[PDB]
Amino acid sequence: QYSIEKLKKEENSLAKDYYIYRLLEKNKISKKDAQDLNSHIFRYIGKIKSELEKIIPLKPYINPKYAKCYTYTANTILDANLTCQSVRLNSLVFIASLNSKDRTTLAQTFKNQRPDLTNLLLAFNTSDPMSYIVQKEDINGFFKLYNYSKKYDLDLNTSLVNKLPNHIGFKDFAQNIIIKKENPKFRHSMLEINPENVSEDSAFYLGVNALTYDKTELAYDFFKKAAQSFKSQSNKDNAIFWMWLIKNNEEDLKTLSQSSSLNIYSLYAKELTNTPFPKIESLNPSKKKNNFNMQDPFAWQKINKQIRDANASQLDVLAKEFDTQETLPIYAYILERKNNFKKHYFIMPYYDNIKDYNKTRQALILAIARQESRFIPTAISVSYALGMMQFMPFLANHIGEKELKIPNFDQDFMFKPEIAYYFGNYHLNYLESRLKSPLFVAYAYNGGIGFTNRMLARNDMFKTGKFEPFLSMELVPYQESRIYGKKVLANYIVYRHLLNDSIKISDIFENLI
Ligand SMILES: CC(=O)N[C@H]1[C@H](OCC2CCCCC2)O[C@H](CO)[C@@H](O)[C@@H]1O
Repeated sequence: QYSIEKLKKEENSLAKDYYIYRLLEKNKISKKDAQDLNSHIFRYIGKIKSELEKIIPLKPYINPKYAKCYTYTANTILDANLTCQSVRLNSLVFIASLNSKDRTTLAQTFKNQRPDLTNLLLAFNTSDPMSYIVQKEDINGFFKLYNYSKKYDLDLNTSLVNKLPNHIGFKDFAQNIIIKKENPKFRHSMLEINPENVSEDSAFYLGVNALTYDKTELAYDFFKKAAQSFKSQSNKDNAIFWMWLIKNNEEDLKTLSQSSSLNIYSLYAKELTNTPFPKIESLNPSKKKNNFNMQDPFAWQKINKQIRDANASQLDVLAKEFDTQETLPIYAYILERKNNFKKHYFIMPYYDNIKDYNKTRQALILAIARQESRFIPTAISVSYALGMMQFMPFLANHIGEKELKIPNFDQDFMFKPEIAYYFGNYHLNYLESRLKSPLFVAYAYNGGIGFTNRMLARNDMFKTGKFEPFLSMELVPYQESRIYGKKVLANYIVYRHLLNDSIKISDIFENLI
């Protein structure tokens, strides 16, 4: 392990953050060491921030110009100058805390220059502030009230709902209420949004919404708008798939089957149309090694930064340098970026560690590793998940110390491919025995078996239905897990093919119900 003095000589990065966090959790950072430390942290968010702040709280930060404004309370705000009054009224909790006479007084004060404040002040003098704001069609006010409390729910007329998409908050609002199945009056109201007024993710979610109310023509129009506006080919393909499922225009399915993006929708479309499986690149570097240490986390952070900041030309230089067997994962990483994501790379590094598992199991391991890390042995996430299989430290230690009782086990063993694959196999055994489907296993790998069990216990998820199991896959309540399952499923199909153990993606979908 590295001392704080030695870590401080390394460039700021997630690897440095991780090792600082490890010192903090073992209580090895003194109050004196902690003084300058926030400048040594690459991403000052989450657990590392909570741990540091148990040693040195931050008071910060009130803009010096407005300090005096925060000396007032609800009881004294009428004594404050007008600038101070308007600053404090940015907070709806503050407004809620005022007495109603003062809300009336302030509403008058601000009616000319800040009618937004007037509307909220008067709204909070009623028993339903959302109703008052909705009657005023105050869009900024609507989103402030929603951020204040998700519990307000009301029917919204055609005029109002068509104004909501213009606000930056709309996409997260729509996603949240549709995926969580909350705010049913808002959800029902959003059936009347004109597809002309939305695009991209918003349009797509409104399609999903329309499907849940069996408004299939409205759903098609939303999905079509999404297909026309999405920036990424994978997302476009997802929208075209829905267009096809709803109306069965064979030109939509043909377009999907010819996609340059390899995803579950384009794979399924190819299978339905007897189109050949997409071309998978074959990487076999003849040079065996270079000088790069694939077990050094700091060396990876450095080369990753270079790769991500490299111009079209510099990528070609790095490609040649890492064109070795030993650095195959880095090579494929560079090529994927270098070819602007048009070629399909599905490598199988450190294969000797999995070759004795059955092919179906190999494919699942490889599918997870590809998405988790692109097979970078010293990969570290923002939550400090570790290695190719991106184990969280808690689970790594449980398996390594309690279950397998590996002598001198340290969580950093997860950076060794033999360990990552072995632990991955071990955990995948647990999950698969309970869940069976590789899609459900993927959801549980990323999101936990608890979340997955709760989702599968619901009456409305992964049961029989007109648009199942595809609709259920759009309604997986955690965005990261929803996305992850789709990507790992695609990878799984590809690796099964590469290992001469092909399965039809249609069989996967049948077994989800
Ligand atoms: C290294 C890293 O941050 N990996 C994360 C991963 O990042 C995306 C990877 C895609 C390939 C290139 C490396 C990052 O997202 C997963 C969820 O989808 C996480 O579980 C995983 O920890």
